[PDB]
Amino acid sequence: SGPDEAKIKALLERTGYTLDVTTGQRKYGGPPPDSVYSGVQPGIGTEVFVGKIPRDLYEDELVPLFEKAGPIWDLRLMMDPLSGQNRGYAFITFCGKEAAQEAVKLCDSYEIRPGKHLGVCISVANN
Repeated sequence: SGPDEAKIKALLERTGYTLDVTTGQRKYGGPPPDSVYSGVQPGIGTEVFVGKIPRDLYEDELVPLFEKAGPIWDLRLMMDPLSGQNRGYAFITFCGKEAAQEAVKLCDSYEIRPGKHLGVCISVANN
């Protein structure tokens, strides 16, 4: 297990996004390169929750899929600091509401690995 360093490296060389690893989290972009998006942090309705991510799957797989909805502002893959695998979920901020809704339409139930379907929804606050 663990992310494939070569695959991650080629991803960042292709897209130019930053990738910052902290305890419990991998943050892709946030902000993206301003060539992708200049502007204030995207607001309400622009973030999706992505669940049921296979625990050994990392950004080299997630980013090309969700880029099909639109340009990514940030991707935060939550990590288990004890196992060094991801926690099974991530938050993805897009640059607009329309792209976030497109991520739900395209990627909710997407079979990213055999037998493993993602759950995707607009991330909203509780009450």
